[PDB]
Amino acid sequence: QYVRIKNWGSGEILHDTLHHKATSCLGSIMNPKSLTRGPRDKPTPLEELLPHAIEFINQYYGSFKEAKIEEHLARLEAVTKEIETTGTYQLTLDELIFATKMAWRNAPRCIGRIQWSNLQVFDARNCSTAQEMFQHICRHILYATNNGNIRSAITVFPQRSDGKHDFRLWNSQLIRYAGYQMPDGTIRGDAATLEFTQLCIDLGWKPRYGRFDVLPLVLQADGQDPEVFEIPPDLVLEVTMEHPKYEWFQELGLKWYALPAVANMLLEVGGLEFPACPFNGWYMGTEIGVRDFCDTQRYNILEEVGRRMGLETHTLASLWKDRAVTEINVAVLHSFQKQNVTIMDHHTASESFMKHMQNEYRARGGCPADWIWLVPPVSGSITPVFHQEMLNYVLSPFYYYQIEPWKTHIWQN
Amino acid sequence: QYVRIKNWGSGEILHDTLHHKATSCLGSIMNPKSLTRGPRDKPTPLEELLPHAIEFINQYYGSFKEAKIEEHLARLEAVTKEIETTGTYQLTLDELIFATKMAWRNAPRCIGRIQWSNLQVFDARNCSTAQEMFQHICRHILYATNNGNIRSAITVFPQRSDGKHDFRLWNSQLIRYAGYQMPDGTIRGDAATLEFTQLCIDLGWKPRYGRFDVLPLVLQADGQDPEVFEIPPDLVLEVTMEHPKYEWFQELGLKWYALPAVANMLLEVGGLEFPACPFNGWYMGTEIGVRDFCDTQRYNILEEVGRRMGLETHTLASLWKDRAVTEINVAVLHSFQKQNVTIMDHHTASESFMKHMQNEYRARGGCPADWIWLVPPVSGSITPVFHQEMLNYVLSPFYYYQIEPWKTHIWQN
Ligand code: HEM
Ligand code: HEM
Ligand SMILES: C[C@H](O)[C@H](O)[C@H]1CNc2nc(N)[nH]c(=O)c2N1
Ligand SMILES: C[C@H](O)[C@H](O)[C@H]1CNc2nc(N)[nH]c(=O)c2N1
Ligand SMILES: O=[N+]([O-])c1cccc2c(Br)n[nH]c12
Ligand SMILES: O=[N+]([O-])c1cccc2c(Br)n[nH]c12
Repeated sequence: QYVRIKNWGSGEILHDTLHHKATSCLGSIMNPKSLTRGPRDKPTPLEELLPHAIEFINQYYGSFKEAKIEEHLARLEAVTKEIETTGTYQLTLDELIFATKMAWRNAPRCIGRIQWSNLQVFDARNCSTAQEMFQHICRHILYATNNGNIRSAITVFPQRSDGKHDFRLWNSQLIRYAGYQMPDGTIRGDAATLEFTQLCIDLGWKPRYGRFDVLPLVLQADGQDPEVFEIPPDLVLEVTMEHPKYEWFQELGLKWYALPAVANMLLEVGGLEFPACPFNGWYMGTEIGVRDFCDTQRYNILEEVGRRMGLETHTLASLWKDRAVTEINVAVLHSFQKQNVTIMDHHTASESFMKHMQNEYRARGGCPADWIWLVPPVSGSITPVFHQEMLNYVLSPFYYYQIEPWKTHIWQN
Repeated sequence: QYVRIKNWGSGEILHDTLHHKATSCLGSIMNPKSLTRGPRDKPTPLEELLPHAIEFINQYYGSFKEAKIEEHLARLEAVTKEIETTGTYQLTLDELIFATKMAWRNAPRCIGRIQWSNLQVFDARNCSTAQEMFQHICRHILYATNNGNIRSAITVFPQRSDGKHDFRLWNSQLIRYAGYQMPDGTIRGDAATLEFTQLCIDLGWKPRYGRFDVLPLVLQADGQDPEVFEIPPDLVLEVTMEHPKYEWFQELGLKWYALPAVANMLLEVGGLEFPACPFNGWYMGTEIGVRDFCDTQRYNILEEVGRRMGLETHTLASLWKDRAVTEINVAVLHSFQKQNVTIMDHHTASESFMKHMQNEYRARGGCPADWIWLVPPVSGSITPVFHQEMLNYVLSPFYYYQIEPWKTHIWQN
């Protein structure tokens, strides 16, 4: 019938029926196969493609306020013919737009989903070369940034045909800092991008050997070898970190790019797969302040900010780590707000998601949600999301992870 | 072969093989059936009991440094005879001790598991009346408290025979505060214990209508009706909350009991079930400071502590909630330390668990772990546990949840 869901903070109860439409214990696995859509060397079998296509065409037309039956049946016929005569089909622009938003709506790990219907779509399915890709990605970055007034957008490249002509971005994110394995045993920049920074070098990128060196776009088009392209500095907007009280904070010489843009995910819709569809929204403070700046595998600036504050950084029970991390978060929020760059704190983000969740249950009886990702990296139980029981399931359309390109790519020269 | 586990903070990899011995997507469900062992009206079927018994007897003897084969085979024979002639069997004291520690060792939701081998066991299997139960529980509380130098202990009551003579504690925890639905629409005390506080009243308990009113032990013995017993105040040690800087903190008039003792769980071992086996360890600061004091469904003192600090408690982006919660945590840790009562901060707890996890993988190739519970309610990613991929599975011996007694109990008079 349905699965009962309870919120322990407010006591509210919800009835999840949406999970019945799911596709298919692995507790806290980061990249499980269930969330990964790998490569192919052959086209999608027709017996599989068609049911998926029809099911999507039904979902699309069944989403209008007032149904348009005539067009619905006609699209059903045309789609079938297209598959019969070409082996695959082309989505109409409206269907693609609808698909990108739904896939976002169905992202279990996204806290910003209340914004799902507000997405700019850049149709780059006609694209054919890396240079054209690069031009599209620049247009994206420029539009999305909007001089600090960040706008959510997505750029869709040509769908996978036989799997040997995949368009792919080798970058994890569009804008991302380089990480170098410095001489003195240390690490410079972003330690998370170590292996990738090297790959860029192995392809002719000039390592400016620093701290906040924006890495280059590594683009693969039509299954061909990846080409390195440096991002025009004018396009990369950054925020300089300043604390509203600790003047010594700017002495840390920290900053971060204002554009969070996922670049390596695959968009699945109606049997079709889009191995290249970079998308972005805006930042949530804790991502920068807590994960980027404080993870030990990242910038790891925690102890340092502790000392400058004069905390007993040698006694854990003093809760010094709790103290520093909050000041860093305050810095981030203050800096973005001052420099007129869109930012959202985790508390406001949570309430926003909660409101969204409630809208989703009223609108379609469910909201796929991954508690482990939806709960902020700090002040967990202080946010409403923590007390909300959730159901994690994979719907369609959906944004899947992909196997890293350098592991499967067959080189030409 | 095995499941690969990775820690994203340190990069370490672990191979989980222990999950193969497990008994048997529900994301963040609080009380799932997989963790609940319900009631019975008939004895455990022999075809089921015996394999479970033999398997436990093998585990027990197979845990010694140097095996004692002779005794092992003899116990196997005797156990079989006992089941053949009585329909069930009695654990030896050593086996029970071993079982209680293993079940703790196998508690996926416990962060304090590094202490698993340090458990005092009180054999109360000979118990037969509520008065005797009450006396045992008092001896427990007194021993465990040890005048602030908290000691981990467990008291085992008679095992379930036919399910119609179950020994059960109706209390969630041994020491717990009452919650009253005051006149003025508000709530007094602990809002979590509302329904239960009433039940105590419906059984003759005198509602002292306050804030920190220690509730009474509601004991069910031999399947008979529950009897109410007030806990001797001298036994209940408490800590008064004091901030080392904000002198106005004591004006809040807050405190908390120093003894965290789970009272409603069922111990499962070798086919046998113990519906009454209260146990305790020591507190982890955030439990009191964050959950008990700050959950909106609990004491909800967050805004109040914010005001006293002079924070913009009307602007979420100011991160005022993050500020208050940390001071409360500092208060708790400071108070317990000052009053010489055992307490542990969440940072030290995490490192402790991490060390434990590593010992467990080296010792037996696994450690059942529930990430959702193991990660502190604040400073999530700041703790090592957050970056540790985990596997959640149910082993045996194990501590299960039970269906609340008032929902299934058949009243006599
Ligand atoms: C408008 C503001 C948005 C905010 C504040 C937001 C925030 C976030 C956050 C905090 C995460 C977790 C990231 C991490 O920890 O690695 C996330 C994940 C995700 N978001 Fe959103 N998001 C927004 C817009 C979008 C858009 C426009 C899309 C897609 C059309 C999207 C798709 C996703 C997906 C697929 C993930 C998973 C990424 C992964 O698994 O690594 N988000 N987002
Ligand atoms: C020595 C110190 C110990 C510490 C610091 C510790 C701490 C904790 C914490 C923080 C939780 C989560 C509680 C909650 O959020 O409701 C927990 C759960 C648990 N602990 Fe430990 N524990 C300790 C000892 C013990 C002992 C001695 C046992 C049993 C023999 C035990 C059994 C469990 C079980 C079964 C749970 C799950 C409770 C539930 O699901 O509601 N703990 N413990
Ligand atoms: C091991 C664990 O799954 C991993 O470290 C997580 C957990 N929660 C997360 N939540 C978010 N938002 N982002 C993340 O990267 C992670 N990583
Ligand atoms: C909904 C969610 O499962 C619930 O609120 C949780 C999550 N994490 C927890 N973790 C601990 N330690 N204790 C808890 O009570 C909970 N409750
Ligand atoms: O805001 N964030 O922290 C954040 C993190 C990771 C991916 C995205 C996207 Br797409 N929008 N916002 C994001
Ligand atoms: O320390 N704690 O926060 C805590 C919470 C809940 C149950 C227990 C036990 Br048993 N020991 N410590 C506990």
